[PDB]
Amino acid sequence: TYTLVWKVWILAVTLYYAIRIPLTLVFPSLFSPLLPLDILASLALIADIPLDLRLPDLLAALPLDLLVFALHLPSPLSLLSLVRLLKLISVQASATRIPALLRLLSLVGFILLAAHGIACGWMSLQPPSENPAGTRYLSAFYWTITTLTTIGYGDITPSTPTQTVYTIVIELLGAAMYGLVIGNIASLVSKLDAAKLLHRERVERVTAFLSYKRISPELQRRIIEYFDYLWETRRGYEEREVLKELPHPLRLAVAMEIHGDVIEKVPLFKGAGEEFIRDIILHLEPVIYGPGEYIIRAGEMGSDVYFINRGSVEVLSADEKTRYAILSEGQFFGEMALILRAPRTATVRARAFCDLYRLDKETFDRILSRYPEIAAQIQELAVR
Amino acid sequence: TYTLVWKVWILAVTLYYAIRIPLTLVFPSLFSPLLPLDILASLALIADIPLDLRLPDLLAALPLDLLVFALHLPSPLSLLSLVRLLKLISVQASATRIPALLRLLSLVGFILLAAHGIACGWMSLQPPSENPAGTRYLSAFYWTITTLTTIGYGDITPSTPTQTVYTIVIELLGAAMYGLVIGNIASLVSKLDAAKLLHRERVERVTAFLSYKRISPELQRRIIEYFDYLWETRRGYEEREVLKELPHPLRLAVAMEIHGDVIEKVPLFKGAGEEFIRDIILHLEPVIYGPGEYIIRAGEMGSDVYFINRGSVEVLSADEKTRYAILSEGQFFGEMALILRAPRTATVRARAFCDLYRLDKETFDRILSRYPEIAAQIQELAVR
Amino acid sequence: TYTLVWKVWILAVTLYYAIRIPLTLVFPSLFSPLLPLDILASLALIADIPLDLRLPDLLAALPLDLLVFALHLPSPLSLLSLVRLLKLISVQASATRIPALLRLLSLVGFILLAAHGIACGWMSLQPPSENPAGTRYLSAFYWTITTLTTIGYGDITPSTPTQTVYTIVIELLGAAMYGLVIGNIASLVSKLDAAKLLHRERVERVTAFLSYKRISPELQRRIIEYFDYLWETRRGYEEREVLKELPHPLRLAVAMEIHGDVIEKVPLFKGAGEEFIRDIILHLEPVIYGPGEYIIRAGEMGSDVYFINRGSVEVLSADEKTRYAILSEGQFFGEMALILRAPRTATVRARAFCDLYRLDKETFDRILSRYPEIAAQIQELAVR
Amino acid sequence: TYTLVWKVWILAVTLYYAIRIPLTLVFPSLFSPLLPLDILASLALIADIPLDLRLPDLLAALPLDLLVFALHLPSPLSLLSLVRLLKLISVQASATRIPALLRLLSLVGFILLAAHGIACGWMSLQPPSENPAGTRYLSAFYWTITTLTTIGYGDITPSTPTQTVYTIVIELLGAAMYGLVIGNIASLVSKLDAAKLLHRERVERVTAFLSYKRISPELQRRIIEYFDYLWETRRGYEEREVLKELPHPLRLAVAMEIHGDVIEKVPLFKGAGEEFIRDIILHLEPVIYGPGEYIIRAGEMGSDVYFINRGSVEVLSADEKTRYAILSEGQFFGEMALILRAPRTATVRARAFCDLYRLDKETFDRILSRYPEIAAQIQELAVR
Ligand SMILES: Nc1ncnc2c1ncn2[C@@H]1O[C@@H]2COP(=O)(O)O[C@H]2[C@H]1O
Ligand SMILES: Nc1ncnc2c1ncn2[C@@H]1O[C@@H]2COP(=O)(O)O[C@H]2[C@H]1O
Ligand SMILES: Nc1ncnc2c1ncn2[C@@H]1O[C@@H]2COP(=O)(O)O[C@H]2[C@H]1O
Ligand SMILES: Nc1ncnc2c1ncn2[C@@H]1O[C@@H]2COP(=O)(O)O[C@H]2[C@H]1O
Repeated sequence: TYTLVWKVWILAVTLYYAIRIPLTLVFPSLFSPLLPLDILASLALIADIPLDLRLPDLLAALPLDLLVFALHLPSPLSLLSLVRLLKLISVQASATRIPALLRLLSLVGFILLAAHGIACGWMSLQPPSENPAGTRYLSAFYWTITTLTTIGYGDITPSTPTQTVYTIVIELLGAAMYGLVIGNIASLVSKLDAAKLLHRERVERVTAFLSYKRISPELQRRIIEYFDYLWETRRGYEEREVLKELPHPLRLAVAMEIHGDVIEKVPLFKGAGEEFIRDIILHLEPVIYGPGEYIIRAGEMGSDVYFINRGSVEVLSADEKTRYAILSEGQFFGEMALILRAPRTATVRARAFCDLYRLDKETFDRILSRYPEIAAQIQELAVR
Repeated sequence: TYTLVWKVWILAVTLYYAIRIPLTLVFPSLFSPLLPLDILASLALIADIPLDLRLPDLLAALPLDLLVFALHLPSPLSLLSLVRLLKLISVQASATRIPALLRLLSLVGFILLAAHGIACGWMSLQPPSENPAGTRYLSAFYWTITTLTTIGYGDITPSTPTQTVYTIVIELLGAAMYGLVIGNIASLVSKLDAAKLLHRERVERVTAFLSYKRISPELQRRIIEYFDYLWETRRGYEEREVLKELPHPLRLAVAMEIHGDVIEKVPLFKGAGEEFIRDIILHLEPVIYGPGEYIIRAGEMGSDVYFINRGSVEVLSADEKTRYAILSEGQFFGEMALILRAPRTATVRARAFCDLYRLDKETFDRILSRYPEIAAQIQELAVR
Repeated sequence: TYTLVWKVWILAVTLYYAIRIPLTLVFPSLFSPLLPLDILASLALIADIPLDLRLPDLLAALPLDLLVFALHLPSPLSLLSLVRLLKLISVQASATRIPALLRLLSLVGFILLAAHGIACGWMSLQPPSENPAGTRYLSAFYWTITTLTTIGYGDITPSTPTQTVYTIVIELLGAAMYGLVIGNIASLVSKLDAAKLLHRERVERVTAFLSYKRISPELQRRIIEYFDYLWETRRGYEEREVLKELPHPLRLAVAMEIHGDVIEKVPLFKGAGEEFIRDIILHLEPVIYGPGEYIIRAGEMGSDVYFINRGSVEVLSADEKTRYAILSEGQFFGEMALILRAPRTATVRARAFCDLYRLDKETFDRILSRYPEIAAQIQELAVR
Repeated sequence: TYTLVWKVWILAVTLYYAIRIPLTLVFPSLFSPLLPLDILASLALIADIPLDLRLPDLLAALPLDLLVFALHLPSPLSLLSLVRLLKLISVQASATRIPALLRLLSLVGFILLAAHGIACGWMSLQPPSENPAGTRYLSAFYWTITTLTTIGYGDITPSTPTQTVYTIVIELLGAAMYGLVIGNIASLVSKLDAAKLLHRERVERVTAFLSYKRISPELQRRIIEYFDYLWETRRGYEEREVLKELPHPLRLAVAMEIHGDVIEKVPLFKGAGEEFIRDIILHLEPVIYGPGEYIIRAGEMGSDVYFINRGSVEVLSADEKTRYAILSEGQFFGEMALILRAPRTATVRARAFCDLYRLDKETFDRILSRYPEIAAQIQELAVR
């Protein structure tokens, strides 16, 4: 769009004023050559009220400048020129509508602008000396960053009672600002990148107690390695415990957008209409299995239907001998447990860290009854 | 009322003593013209015990003043005059019975009062010099705020062993107070305005993981925009997960007070007695639907009765053609699913971010059986 | 007992050594008159190993003293005399087996002892001057508390390269200790008195959102006043949500100890055996009702039996007229709903913030069937 | 393995460069005798790219050294020699793949290396003086640790405008680093050893409220002593509330590995196949009972089967007289409640803090029906 360029340009204009207006307060030698750059900035700043898509904007937009330094408006009553900086609140509020920027750019940039302003103010109540403005500005900012950040050298100290009063309030405000921002950043880096901080402690607690006990090396592996698979394939995250709070039509939408891998590639899941993909993809619950891991033994009960998405798993006999075959992508098994109401003849292991989807049984038999075509689709692969 | 004026006036009196009594300790030149303002303050402070609707009040109310400085009661035994400031505990406790004031006014104001008192105390053990009291007070407060806030210039340093002992304990206590208050405020601004801090992180976690995955732009919208609707219409808040802990008669009262919009404007909900509004307004569960969002397809099961409060939704045929009509405020639909025990003929979308109330079915059929009049009221709109 | 006196006396002995041994290192003028007080302390410290009801105790108990300063054991090899202070670990561990003391006395006392020790150490590598030991000790502790607490005056600075090396490590260690303890206390006062901090925020969140909405003044009261009743009678606390984690025999024991008020004062609950008081006092669930609050209307269903412990409640007719009677302490009602299987004729309000116990119905009818005597006890008051 | 030695040697090489390269920048007198030790380090650093099991490694591996100081490559363009230290990111990332090291060695070691580097840099923009390099290095590091750790002596101050500019940015960066690391460590020690910190507060809350009430001394004991048994035998930990998040095959594996004590030592649990130990060891729920604690009275209902692992419990009559016998390790009781469908004749107490396993009943009767052999194994001990 084009309006973001307008926001960044008005931001630049407000920074221009925040750097220049205190300098013009201290140095009346300015504002004489800058009048074109001042009138353009003033017209830009006054041409912003009606763009809604208001007190600070109205207070800053009144043309108090071009008069403060022209009519020369003596110093005790010229301190009302600072009301032009109240656009800081508006721009900080709008900076959210554009932890990297909430408490980072709104804090260190504010600290720098405030430091510049207060160094210029501390420059103002000094006796008129004979030194270059640049080196005096560096010295003033040096003293300012010394007392604002709580260092305390003391090579520059107040001498007049009015400067001693000013240094009381600047000491208080600066050590408040320093402590505030530093404590905020310290409490925020303990929240920054909250995925590695929360998840790694999730691993720490479990690991800690299982290593308080003693566990075999071939079970020490696959524990830290299941956390590694959940750290690399899933990046420290289970899914369902975080997706309850998202609404029911929103679990429908997010789940049909995300679980696009399992559906419309196996002949069961392609061409299966639409009331499935809303009804069952929320019930589509994934699990992860490691290498050489058993699920069923010979003839157990409650053997739900196993939908393999990717990965190859061998099927063998009840014993280790007489290799049957390989089952791989694009197919499924596990179905003649409930449709045939019969005990089972199957043995399963896994080659590697395989992903397999495990859905419940009562909803399965509830929904297959409402659909002759796809229960028949199950049925030919059941019978042949 | 009038008693709050009495609390603020006694607060002013205690501040008056906290500022003045150390000054009279250091400067015996006072207390001579202030005797009217001292007797009125003393009578006001002693006329507060019986107003219950007690150790600090009794200890402060004893007339030790008007004698400490009259009989002149030499300095080592005059330090018991400080027992009059123990009303600080009482006023700080009562300040709750009147995070903007719990750890803000009880901390910075306490810091300022303590700073004044300890600067006056540090003034006390100085050699008698020849300087104005005002500039010496500013210098003493300057050194105090220098060492209390941990800056460390060093232009003013102790010289006598007794002053070196006093500066040990004031250094310890001041750096304790500084660290305490600054760490408290730093940990409190991470709790201050806890709605934007908690909710924005609620958005952050979800957004973070859904953007760790990749989601379509027309589904990137309505996610952040559902959070925007929950941030502007609801201000970052779901309702039921926070209202369990409120008691059952209190969910009755709060819910009948709050959900006054849905009831007594549709002819179902007006004139419907009272045992409804207690029985069902807790079961009145709201949901939000975005533009162009489906709910039902053609003839599904379990189509509960839809109560639309505000907003207009179109009804069309099973296909996109042959526009039926507009359904809008003041009415309802969704009813012939359970009363007629029949499949459905309806298609629904939404124009915008519409609010719709979704209540359960088993309680509905439980309560409609106990009420002939209002099930009949449902029935004419069902039949005609 | 007597052994706690022994622990406090050995604690005093360890403090005696921690204060005195560095002084004897710096000042060899000591240890000459203190030999009785040294031999008694040594015999007390060596007579502590066998009292189990061990490395630091054994390392401290070896008689290296009485030889370090007698044979004079030149200074570079005399630094092993500090191994006697390792009883600090043992006493800090035992201080739990005796937030007011876990991170308070183990931190500020440790800071003070460490400060004393390191000030004496900084005294050790100084050129031999001619000043009183007291004022030099105050000056050394002054510099120490200046650099340990990060103040930085600079009136005392290192001059020799070895003192510059020592001040590097003491600066590092002292600013580590200062930051550690101050951040710990700042994070602990945000946990200190965790009942007012957790509960008041519990009130804050609810109050905040109900005042984000608008609620009537006669419902603004009884909300904050129900929190006041839960803050004064219960002190910010519900009961059952915290007593699940306590085990089942332990809910039996704690509940029969605590709920001694409701039982054995009404004729139902006295003389009722024992298998009740274990079976039902966990199911004894309390609720609180405010003034003038309705529960039932005329003839509703599911009117469980109401056990009033204390407080008087009026019973009136279905309308406001024809006052029936007062029901008060020592009795109960609510019973002919389930035993007679009949609709109800009752109206109830409450005079004030009354406490009433509400138990479930299925367990009630399960247990009354196993007990003829007490269901009969219910029965006469039901029938007469 | 051998590759960890390679990582520690390359770590030593990177530390060698981080200490030496700034010194060679400041002191061109080096690099002349070190050429063998420089060529070996360079060949080691360039022989690390292909060992995957990449921008910093490639940028550091380019042979910019051996030319920077040979061709003498004048000072303003020689600052690109610092790009060799970017292996810090790689080694800090790999330090996790090898709270004692996450935010401890990555922070204090980084602080020390940064301090050395910035002290050498501050040495660089000094006028050429005539002092030994060692004492000047100590003085520079002294000033650096003074301003980096926010102490502020002031014996060494900048004089040139360029040094004043450098001290502005080093003051800012150093007080940022100091505050960051110290606040991080302060917030981490409140998380460090999170077992004693979390559990002791678990004890604190309960103890606090039960001591807000008043509880008998023989019930004050066994409360703190049940927490002591859970603190010494279990180390502040219940089991099931933390093992839900571990997956179902993983509760199978972890539970069969951990609960190896109860199984295969009583004749019930040995030789019982395998589908038990997966089916019931997750349902194997442990409880702890203290001395002299009742469970059943005479003839109650729902007396599940009691599996005693270790400890001896007496059985007596319904009254205190006529001692029956001792029941001890290797056996079980509690079985004729459900198999015989009969009321009970038993009384039980406990000698000490005994561990007993309590499993549910519906799964027990569900699984015993599928197993004739082991229900018969139950049956002979039931009948004889
Ligand atoms: N001849 C065969 N060789 C290998 N696998 C088979 C064979 N016949 C059937 N199967 C699969 O083995 C599975 C075991 O029973 P299921 O119900 O899981 O579904 C079964 C089929 O998918
Ligand atoms: N002729 C019509 N045109 C538009 N809407 C209708 C018409 N007749 C009924 N409806 C509504 O359409 C809804 C679809 O079925 P419901 O049970 O939800 O309730 C129905 C009625 O409220
Ligand atoms: N004559 C009466 N006057 C006042 N209260 C009564 C009278 N008779 C019965 N009650 C009580 O009124 C209660 C209303 O029905 P309950 O089942 O709650 O138990 C009833 C009795 O305890
Ligand atoms: N003669 C006996 N002396 C002691 N204990 C017995 C005797 N006979 C049975 N028991 C045990 O007492 C227990 C009480 O009933 P249970 O069903 O718990 O299982 C019973 C047996 O294990």
